[PDB]
Amino acid sequence: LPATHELHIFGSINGVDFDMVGQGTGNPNEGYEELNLKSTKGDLQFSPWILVPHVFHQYLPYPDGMSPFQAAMVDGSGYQVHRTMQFEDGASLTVNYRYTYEGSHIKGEAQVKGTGFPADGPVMTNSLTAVDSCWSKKTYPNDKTIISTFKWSYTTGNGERYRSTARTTYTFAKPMAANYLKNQPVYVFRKTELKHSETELNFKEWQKAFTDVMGMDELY
Amino acid sequence: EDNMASLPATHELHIFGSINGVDFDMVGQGTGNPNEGYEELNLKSTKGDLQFSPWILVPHVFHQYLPYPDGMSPFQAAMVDGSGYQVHRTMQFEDGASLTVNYRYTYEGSHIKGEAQVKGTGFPADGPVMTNSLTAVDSCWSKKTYPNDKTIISTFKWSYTTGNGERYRSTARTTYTFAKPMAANYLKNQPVYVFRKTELKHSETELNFKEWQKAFTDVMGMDELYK
Repeated sequence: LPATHELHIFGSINGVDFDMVGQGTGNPNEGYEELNLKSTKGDLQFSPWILVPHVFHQYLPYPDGMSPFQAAMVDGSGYQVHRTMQFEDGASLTVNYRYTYEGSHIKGEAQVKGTGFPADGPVMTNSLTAVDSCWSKKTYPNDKTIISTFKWSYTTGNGERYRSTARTTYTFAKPMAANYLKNQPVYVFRKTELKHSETELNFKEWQKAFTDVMGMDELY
Repeated sequence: EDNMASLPATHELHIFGSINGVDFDMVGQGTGNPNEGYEELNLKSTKGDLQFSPWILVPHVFHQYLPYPDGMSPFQAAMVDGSGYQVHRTMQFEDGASLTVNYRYTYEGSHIKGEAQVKGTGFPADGPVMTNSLTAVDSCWSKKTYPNDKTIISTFKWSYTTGNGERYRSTARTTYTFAKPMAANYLKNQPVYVFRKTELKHSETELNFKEWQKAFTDVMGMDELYK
């Protein structure tokens, strides 16, 4: 179970290179995590909001014990993550995650590639103001894979929603225990907070999983 | 087990009052699914164009539609018994504005008639409420406690989005007064967390409202997550 983490998040938005590193803590019994990120290449020339929710499900417990994300970390086996975001304006963003566990400390490597953002849109003009809390639906297509789907929205400087759909594929090196497979789908609620400058992000995230729940399809 | 399939599934609302002395009055018919926590409502002004943000009437525009994980909510139990409950909600805004809503219900058979008396005061004259420049609301959790056998107190943090993409924040407290004491399975099982999503399509004289709600019991780390 983890207490501390660090993130190296890097890549390009519309070919604009960015690199950010920082340290964080959390409570893996309550699904809380905190992160400070600093630009290693000066002022971000795009909305810092575009890095949310991408800026550690090792912090997410399940109702009656560890999440499969936690079980895989404790075992040492671990998991890789591929997220694809498809935006209402035709823009696309991909994030690849690689983790190492230097003790009870998680080291995150997040490779991001974003293309097709309109030059005068709110992402490239840094005019996004907020994000909404979000439900995700987690299914186990096989005993090695978790696919998470959610609908994501940013608020723009004009008070409109800037919408995207997301699919996250979790690939475990080692199968998930049998007693995870009997409980699907799994619905997770997440709230995030971001305080930011041009070079620094202060991120918080609260998350909670719900298992044998009826009438959650339209609601999520 | 409770006869959930038989619960009333039609309602009407008469919502009226004033916002900074701007009088309004709307009447409309709705339907829903009390087994799945879904309700729909159409409202039409009886006094022409609303001269403030229709968003200010959300979430105020029927917890008779809300089931509990193992049966009737107390709201539905009180309706089925016939004793019923009354509602008082206070919204306190970041700019010092305040809004109160008093609800009274009567059950004309399977049909719920709600009367919602609204008084909003203290809104800045050139703010987004009085100038009709609010654009949206967020989905919201509420926490319900039972301070005594005839009372439910619900608290939540509410936010509107403004024309500038900022949050216009309020804190809310809703007190439910039951004419008859609530059953044992309610009082021993607290607090209750309710997640709600709303949809609003509106003109200056007509609102089309939708709400989805789901109650959760015996949940652990909800203290900060629900806010």
